[PDB]
Amino acid sequence: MVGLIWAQATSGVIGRGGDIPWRLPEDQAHFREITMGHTIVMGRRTWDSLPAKVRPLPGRRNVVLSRQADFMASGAEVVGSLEEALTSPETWVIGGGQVYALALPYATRCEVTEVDIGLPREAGDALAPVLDETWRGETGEWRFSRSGLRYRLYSYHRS
Ligand SMILES: NC(=O)c1ccc[n+]([C@@H]2O[C@H](COP(=O)([O-])OP(=O)(O)OC[C@H]3O[C@@H](n4cnc5c(N)ncnc54)[C@H](OP(=O)(O)O)[C@@H]3O)[C@@H](O)[C@H]2O)c1
Ligand SMILES: O=C(O)c1cccc(CN2CCCCC2)c1
Ligand SMILES: [Co+2]
Ligand SMILES: [Co+2]
Repeated sequence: MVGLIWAQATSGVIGRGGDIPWRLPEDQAHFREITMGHTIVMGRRTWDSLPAKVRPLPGRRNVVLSRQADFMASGAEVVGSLEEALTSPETWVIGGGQVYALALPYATRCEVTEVDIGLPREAGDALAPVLDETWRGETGEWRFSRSGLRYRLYSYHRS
């Protein structure tokens, strides 16, 4: 089971300036519950985006993808191809835009949070992958976050 997990604005934006341009604490709790115990795979920019206090993410096998042969990630395995990163019964690809694009052909599930903010796509933004017809989705109810934002969860699958 290779899965992808991300949160996006309706427009598809997931990242900007090395950060996520919103906060949604219920989504972090959801992210932790889905990924905990498993292997997590991330691009080097996403690893750099985690504050040192939170990296590696606890209780998970952290794997970082870089083309730098000598890249060091204290607390994580570093691999040179996505295919080398995928492990064991369950791996979650946790970002960012480049690594989601690379991992989608190997993915069976996507767990997606849609954040209802009118955040327009800007040049240089990291974007979520677009899911074609092979994906089947189940739509959750809209909810309101402690942060003030409206959001809903999608669970996508394919066989
Ligand atoms: N759910 C979310 O909303 C969410 C989740 C995670 C991240 N983000 C955001 O996403 C943004 C970062 O996404 P990104 O797309 O800019 O960078 P990224 O995908 O996180 O990492 C990009 C890096 O991965 C490595 N890489 C890419 N293709 C590779 C390949 N084929 N083989 C080996 N290594 C490869 C390179 O690292 P080297 O340059 O070291 O070779 C490349 O610079 C940030 O803003 C972050 O906050 C959002
Ligand atoms: O699971 C956790 O414990 C945790 C800790 C810090 C942040 C997050 C949310 N995500 C994680 C991967 C993309 C960047 C932001 C989760
Ligand atoms: Co699990
Ligand atoms: Co299945």
